[PDB]
Amino acid sequence: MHAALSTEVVHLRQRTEELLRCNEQQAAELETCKEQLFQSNMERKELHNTVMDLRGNIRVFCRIRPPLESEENRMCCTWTYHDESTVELQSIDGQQIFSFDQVFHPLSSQSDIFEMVSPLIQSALDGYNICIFAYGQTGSGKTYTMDGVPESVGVIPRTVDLLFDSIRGYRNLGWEYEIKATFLEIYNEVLYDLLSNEQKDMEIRMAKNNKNDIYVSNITEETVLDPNHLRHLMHTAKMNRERSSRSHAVTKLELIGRHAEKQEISVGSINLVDLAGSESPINRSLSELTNVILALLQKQDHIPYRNSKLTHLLMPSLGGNSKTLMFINVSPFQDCFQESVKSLRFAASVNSCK
Amino acid sequence: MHAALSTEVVHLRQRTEELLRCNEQQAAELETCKEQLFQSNMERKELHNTVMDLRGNIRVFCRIRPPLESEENRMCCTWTYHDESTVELQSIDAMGQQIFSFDQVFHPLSSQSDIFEMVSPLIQSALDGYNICIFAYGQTGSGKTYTMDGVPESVGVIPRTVDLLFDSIRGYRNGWEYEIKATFLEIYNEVLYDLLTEETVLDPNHLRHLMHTAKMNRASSRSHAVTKLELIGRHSVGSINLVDLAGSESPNRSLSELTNVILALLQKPYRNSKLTHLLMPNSKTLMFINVSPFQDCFQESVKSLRFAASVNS
Ligand SMILES: Nc1ncnc2c1ncn2[C@@H]1O[C@H](COP(=O)(O)OP(=O)(O)O)[C@@H](O)[C@H]1O
Ligand SMILES: Nc1ncnc2c1ncn2[C@@H]1O[C@H](COP(=O)(O)OP(=O)(O)O)[C@@H](O)[C@H]1O
Ligand SMILES: [Mg+2]
Ligand SMILES: [Mg+2]
Repeated sequence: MHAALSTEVVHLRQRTEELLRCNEQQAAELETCKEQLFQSNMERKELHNTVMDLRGNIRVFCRIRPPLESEENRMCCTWTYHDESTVELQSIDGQQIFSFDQVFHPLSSQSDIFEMVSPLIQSALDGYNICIFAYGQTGSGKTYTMDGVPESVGVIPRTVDLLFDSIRGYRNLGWEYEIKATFLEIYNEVLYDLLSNEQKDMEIRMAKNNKNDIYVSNITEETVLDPNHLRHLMHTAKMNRERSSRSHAVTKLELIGRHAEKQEISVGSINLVDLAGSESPINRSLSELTNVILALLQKQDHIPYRNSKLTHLLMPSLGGNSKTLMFINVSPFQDCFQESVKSLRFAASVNSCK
Repeated sequence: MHAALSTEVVHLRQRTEELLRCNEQQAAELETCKEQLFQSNMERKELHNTVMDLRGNIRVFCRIRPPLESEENRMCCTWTYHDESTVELQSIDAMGQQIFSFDQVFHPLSSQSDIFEMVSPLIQSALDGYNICIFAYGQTGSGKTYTMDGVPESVGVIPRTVDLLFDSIRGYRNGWEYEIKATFLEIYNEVLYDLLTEETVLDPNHLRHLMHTAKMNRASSRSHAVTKLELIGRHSVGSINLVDLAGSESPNRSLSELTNVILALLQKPYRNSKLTHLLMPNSKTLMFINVSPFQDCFQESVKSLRFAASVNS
């Protein structure tokens, strides 16, 4: 029937028009709602950075680890908690008393450490560069603090979990993030790619599009596909890892946020560093690191970032906007007393610079 | 013909279903977008509270009122906003402070709800144990009373606190109970009048009554309406103080002395005033700066803003 179809047409043209009109309203609500979300996040980002700056752009923390079941009779020096931020030790045989942004004691969980770190993962997604360092003599807690242990995982694994949850969320704002992972060791001034097997030679060079950012030649830079992929690379890296005690390990995650609708990008790094041991027998990098950090604090003209591989590697995450956490790991025992004191005296130098 | 318009109906069945799916994805996107916007704005407000906590015990907000029903003919000065917290006004006829930074600047279209939203945080602090002073400053005509008390149709801050403040306490009685010594008083010329003599409260509606009492029982408007709300709790001593002040315009010694007194505190001198003693606040205080958008209130606004600025020092 022709009248049937003539009717269906006339009816579809009515419908088609009410939809076309409705879709134009939705679109126009979307456009402004899209605009107010972008701006609101811009504002949330700035309020966040301000809270980080008020707490301090570089912050030092202490963590005395528990004793080991193994040696239930290494004598521990006398530890005394003057407050939540101040700590003192005495040898068994002046006063050794040190202030920090926070002191973590032997029953502080991994979770508790991460609480100091998780806010900075956001700073990295907002486009800032972050350094988390673990410092102190061998035995003192560094590896346990950064990598940790399957039963109680450390900073790095927690960072990854938060990174994927956070990235999932960001899609709802139009941001498509991409992580670039790299793992490397540093020994006697030479870099080693822990994702490679071939022995190759890698130098640190100025970037393509920013003379202040850094570029490492001939390193494996993996674009993470999902957590499973990262999990694999993590595992792999641990595999290729008294040399280990004198090697610095740097895990780096470069967050690369593209917002196509607005054509803005947001790139921030995370630099997770299991430093080498602070014990007197590193000769170059570890000493230069400590100078570089202290110089930052004193607001000095020029800074010898290029006097060492490590300070060169981390240069774009040490000046200016970057934020920096430093976890001083310490062993409670008496035979570590003098070395523990050396460790803690960097805390003294740090806040000696105000 | 049968061929022709059978082609047509198919083509339209496509555009129809095609547009319906696109209407569908839009619908969803919008629902998502609004959720996220809500969520982003909440985090923003929580950070904004943190920032004000960590940097001092004294917040300053500025509210510009919209022109009144009966004032379409009135000439407005030019208002320029740079930030959520930065505002500038220029005279209409084309040296010194002309652009001011506060903790928040509220537009003429700011609801009584949005204003209170920013004070909410300080209320719960009082339960926690602190003394809160909420001042309203400005020239007569500006917004002090409207903002503080409000009007039966769109309630102000003083009432709104009550709502939240009970929402709070039912949460606390869940091994903690709270007594609420209330207080209401005015100040004309150094004279300590009443408005009811403190009266302990035991009900949500009980307030709204004596709240309604003092209101009508109150009054020209060149007098301070203080309103203590002392709170104690036993298993948390504290207070809330809410103040609508006398006009800030040209002659009120108490105000010029209120000013003097605050230069001292921020600078870490009383009570030369009467209000100043009464309010002896370890105490988070907030201040509203009400301002009129009109060109004949220009210099007076600049008086208020420049005063608000010095406060931020
Ligand atoms: N917070 C802690 N809780 C329990 N065990 C810890 C803690 N910190 C370190 N350890 C243990 O102490 C030892 C110290 O080595 P580790 O800190 O992992 O590397 P490094 O000694 O090079 O800093 C490890 O065997 C680890 O099991
Ligand atoms: N945000 C606002 N929205 C609408 N009207 C307002 C607003 N603020 C003040 N007004 C009106 O402007 C007038 C100014 O008086 P008001 O500010 O309430 O008392 P005071 O001048 O003592 O501060 C009132 O009539 C009030 O209703
Ligand atoms: Mg180690
Ligand atoms: Mg009034």
